Amino acid sequence: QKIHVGPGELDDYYGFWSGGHQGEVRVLGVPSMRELMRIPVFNVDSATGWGLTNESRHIMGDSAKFLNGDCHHPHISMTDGKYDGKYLFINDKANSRVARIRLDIMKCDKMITVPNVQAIHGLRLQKVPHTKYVFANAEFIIPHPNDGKVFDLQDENSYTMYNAIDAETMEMAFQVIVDGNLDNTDADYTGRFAAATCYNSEKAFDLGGMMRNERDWVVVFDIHAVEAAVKAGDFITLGDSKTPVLDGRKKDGKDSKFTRYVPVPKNPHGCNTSSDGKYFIAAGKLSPTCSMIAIDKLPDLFAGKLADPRDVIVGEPELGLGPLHTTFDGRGNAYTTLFIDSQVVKWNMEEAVRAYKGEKVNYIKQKLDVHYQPGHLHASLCETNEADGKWLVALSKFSKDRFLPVGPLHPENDQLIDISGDEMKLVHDGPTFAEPHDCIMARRDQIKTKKIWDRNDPFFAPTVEMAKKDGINLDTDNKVIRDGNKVRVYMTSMAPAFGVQEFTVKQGDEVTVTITNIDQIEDVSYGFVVVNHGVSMEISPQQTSSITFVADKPGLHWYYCSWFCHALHMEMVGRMMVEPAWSHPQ
Amino acid sequence: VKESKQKIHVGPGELDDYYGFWSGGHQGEVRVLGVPSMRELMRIPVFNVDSATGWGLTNESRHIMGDSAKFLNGDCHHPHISMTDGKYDGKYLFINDKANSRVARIRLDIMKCDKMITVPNVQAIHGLRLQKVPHTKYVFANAEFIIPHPNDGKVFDLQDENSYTMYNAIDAETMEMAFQVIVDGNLDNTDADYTGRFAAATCYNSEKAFDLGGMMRNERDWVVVFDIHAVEAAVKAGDFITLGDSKTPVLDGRKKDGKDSKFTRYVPVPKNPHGCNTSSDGKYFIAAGKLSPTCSMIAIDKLPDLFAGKLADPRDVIVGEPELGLGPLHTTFDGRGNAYTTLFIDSQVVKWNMEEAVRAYKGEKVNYIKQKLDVHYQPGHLHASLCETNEADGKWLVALSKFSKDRFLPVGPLHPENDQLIDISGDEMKLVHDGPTFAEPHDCIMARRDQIKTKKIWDRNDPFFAPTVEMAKKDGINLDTDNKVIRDGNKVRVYMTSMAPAFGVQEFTVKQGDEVTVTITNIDQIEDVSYGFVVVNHGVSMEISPQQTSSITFVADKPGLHWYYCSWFCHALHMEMVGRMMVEPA
Ligand code: CUZ
Ligand code: CUZ
Ligand code: CUA
Ligand code: CUA
Ligand SMILES: [Ca+2]
Ligand SMILES: [Ca+2]
Ligand SMILES: [Cl-]
Ligand SMILES: [Cl-]
Ligand SMILES: [Cl-]
Ligand SMILES: [K+]
Ligand SMILES: [K+]
Ligand code: NA
Ligand code: NA
Repeated sequence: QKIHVGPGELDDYYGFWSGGHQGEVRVLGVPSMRELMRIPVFNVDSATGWGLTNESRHIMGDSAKFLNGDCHHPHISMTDGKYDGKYLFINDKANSRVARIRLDIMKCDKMITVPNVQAIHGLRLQKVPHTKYVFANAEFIIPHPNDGKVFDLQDENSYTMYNAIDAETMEMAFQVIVDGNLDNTDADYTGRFAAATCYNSEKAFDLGGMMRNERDWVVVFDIHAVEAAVKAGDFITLGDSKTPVLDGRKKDGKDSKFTRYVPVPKNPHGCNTSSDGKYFIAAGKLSPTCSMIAIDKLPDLFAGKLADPRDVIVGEPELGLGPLHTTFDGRGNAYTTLFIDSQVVKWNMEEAVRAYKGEKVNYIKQKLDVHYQPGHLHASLCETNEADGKWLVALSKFSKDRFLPVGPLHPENDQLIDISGDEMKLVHDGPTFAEPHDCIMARRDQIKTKKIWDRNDPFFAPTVEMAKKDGINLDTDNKVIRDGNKVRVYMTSMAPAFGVQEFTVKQGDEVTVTITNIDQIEDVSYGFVVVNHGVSMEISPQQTSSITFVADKPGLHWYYCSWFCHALHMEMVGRMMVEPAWSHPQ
Repeated sequence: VKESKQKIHVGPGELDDYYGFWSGGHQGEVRVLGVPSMRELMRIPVFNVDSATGWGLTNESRHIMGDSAKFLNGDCHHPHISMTDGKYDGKYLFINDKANSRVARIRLDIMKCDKMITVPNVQAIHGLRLQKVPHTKYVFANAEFIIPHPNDGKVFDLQDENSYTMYNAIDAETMEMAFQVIVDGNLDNTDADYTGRFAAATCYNSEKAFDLGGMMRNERDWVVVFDIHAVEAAVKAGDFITLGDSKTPVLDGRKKDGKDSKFTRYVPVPKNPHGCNTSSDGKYFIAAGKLSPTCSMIAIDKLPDLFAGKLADPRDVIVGEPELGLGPLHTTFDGRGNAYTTLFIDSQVVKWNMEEAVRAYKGEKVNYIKQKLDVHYQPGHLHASLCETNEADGKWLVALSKFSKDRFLPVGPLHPENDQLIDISGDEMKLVHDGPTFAEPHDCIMARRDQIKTKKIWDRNDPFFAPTVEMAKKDGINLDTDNKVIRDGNKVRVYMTSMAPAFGVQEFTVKQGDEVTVTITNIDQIEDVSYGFVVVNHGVSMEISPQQTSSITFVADKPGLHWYYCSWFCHALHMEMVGRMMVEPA
């Protein structure tokens, strides 16, 4: 298996890295591990103008006021248990959002603030029959309502909820109140069941209390029961949100019909569905084990045919210190990160199941040292029934001496490991910024991207509607529209000239500049920057972009094209002239 | 015969040989790479807002940024490392912001931006380079765009006698303005000699036009040479004016009715010249011809005669004008007597011998061109290791090309730049690595591993957060031990230590509308154990590395219980390293 990609060779897989608390998504080439693109999501990107342009702020909605995010879990939409390459979704733990990236244009095209929750952490996608729902965990217990009258996590109205977002429309589908809290989550290969780990069964706020119980649980959701109750109208709503809310809590030891709670030690973390669909596998973290939930025993569990919820556990292998996450090679082996032991341990799932029944068998196959303290890990296509067992990425949290010193703040170390053979082989150390937690890989042939924007793309359709209200045809017009103290400039662009090279406004006017790149040549992107006004954005071929700013400074103010586009790039400029307020009324 | 056969692979547990400091381009940051692996080791926020570390949100960063903290964007091009005696001394990195007219300084011991200045009375800081000898006393910065003085909206004519741009000198150590020199025309790139007396800058708009054709009209623009000693003499003697409300000494470097200033000479050079590069032997300022398929070589040792009036014609300091190819933009040096120039149109790097080009200029029939190497595609800057020092070592060359086209996996309409590593250690340039990068780094700079010395943990007296230490002192707080909430009207100042896995203050209560400052001191002494702080749904995020104090201010505008958490995976109990802010209503 080739590990080095030379000049003119292409990578075999795409990798989509979370940006961690930096807030973007990063597109890597695998196995070269080089970053091919950055996709801004919750960060403000000076380069493309994401967070500054009207198109991006419209997508972000009211949350456009935040300049930060904290993202952990990117996942690719699926059809029948295989990636279909349409969308990537990812969480924001810092401001409680889910974002959708359209994989044809590699941009964030939708974003939602999950109502009535704090901190979206775990996120995974329904597999079968396709990604109808995005499942998302709200991690922190809060009062409901959270109006500052009650603060006690022990109140009967303090809780967190499990969230289902409609993948296609990116609106809330439903929420399920749970006991405890929620950490990570995954879904089965039938569409009936999802599952989530919980570490705060104690509903405590301090360290000791959160560690009190020897077992917390994996909570299992019967999605068929939730849907049926939603169609029957058997639900409530919270606050101002119309989102159907179902109660998945136990009431006096009686299970709800939407959930079952399977006791699992201890403050368990990762929750990973095996690629053969047999198991939800929960990483024990404080317990040196993983717990294997047999998915084909879940119907019986939900029909009362099992005396004890532990009866769906068919394995609990002892692996090592600090198990956090598990992935799959498609050959019947599972790979689990041991954070404290700083290793990846490869183990055979059916043999672990044998050992649970007593048939003493050594299910552990290999322990590979990693550098150092691994969190998530990801084997190529591991979330699909096409898991190909070629590559494994272990994403470690301390790099220490593995890279040149760069000051007190160190990079992370995401290590590429060959798993095509029987022995795991460490091949490459990839330093990364801001702590990617998880990543997802896809074959090169599973992703199909556009090289030119479509002119009706919804990303900027609101801007086209604006232009229409002004009588503008964006493909041809270079016009300055005046409207009271608003000025709407529309121009085309074709290197090395802006279609409008100067315009005049009044001091204090609110200026919107809308630019359509009418070039057809791939890779010929233009930019637009207004000097000393904090204005910057990208316009790629056939895209329309716009940005609004206040002309608060009189005098002559240059704008220029930021994207090197032509030998005469330095000369693709224009001038905004701002007439002073003392020469205009008031 | 010596062949180019340097190793390019840096396997797990091996370390790179050189640091690379990349401009972040339109994205606004500085990036630290390892060479020859070309992996990004660290991101240093400068003009961007970084969600991960909180640069742009924290009080320490907004203090350094000053009033320009209101801007969320920057546009970088030219990173340069301070020198002593014509060799890198590893103290500081400087870089420009073309979008909002700033210069920033990065301290290479902590790899943080520690000072920032908005250059007064100019628009668009583009070209930037450092004094070399006797050390980097001055940062030289080009303001690209001609503007009226005053720019108060009375006069817009760029042909007005008070419309001009200025060459800028910043005190490298204080990061205060040293002086400004008014020039004719505009300014593109700049470099400095090896004595400290001279600096030079290309100018592409000798015609002071606003339109593309207008600024290409002159057969020749020029490189303007500055007699820095003479400027210093005038400043020391008080022979200067000031502009507007800036106390910066302003000297007039324009021609006056054909009469030369004492501070400048204009050397005619074809045509819209771009790069301005000092050869590592100190003999030449080399201007890349852009529209002219040439470079022009100015003999620095003829400049004293030029300013003394001994030379008949300013063209007499031109000692070579080799013809290289279409679209010369920039030049670098191997320390062996060869120059290497990017050919933007021909899409090549051309290697040529400077002394042979000088002899050809006299009429000798000698081919100074050694090799043309195809690059992919349209190169702008290029950089050979240690090229800006008298230690130029002739080992590595990076060419930073603006169109990557098919050299990487497609990632949608926006493509990465292609920064290509080229082995120049031998007689033949050899292309060895294609490096995709985001947002158009324009230029980069390499330093030997042993030229950079970094801190492993913060010093408690570090100037970076000295203002915060001063605030704490006013509140009577010992930041190394104290965990306290100070109430001051509707202001609340929380001070806490932190030690994984617990915040030193795990809950506090405020009134709705209070302005909350949270100051956190990481008292861990273990390298790499960084902590974070995020307030859920409040747009609040920051890094606290070992022995650092960081602080951030936000208004508690939402009643209820609001969780905060450590964003930096730091401990097996990371998930449980949390606290609660309780906000009382009404
Ligand atoms: Cu957010 S947690 Cu193991 Cu996923 Cu990193
Ligand atoms: Cu700003 S220009 Cu050839 Cu330096 Cu990139
Ligand atoms: Cu348009 Cu560069
Ligand atoms: Cu503190 Cu993770
Ligand atoms: Ca627990
Ligand atoms: Ca010109
Ligand atoms: Cl997981
Ligand atoms: Cl240059
Ligand atoms: Cl040579
Ligand atoms: K880390
Ligand atoms: K580009
Ligand atoms: Na939305
Ligand atoms: Na300053």
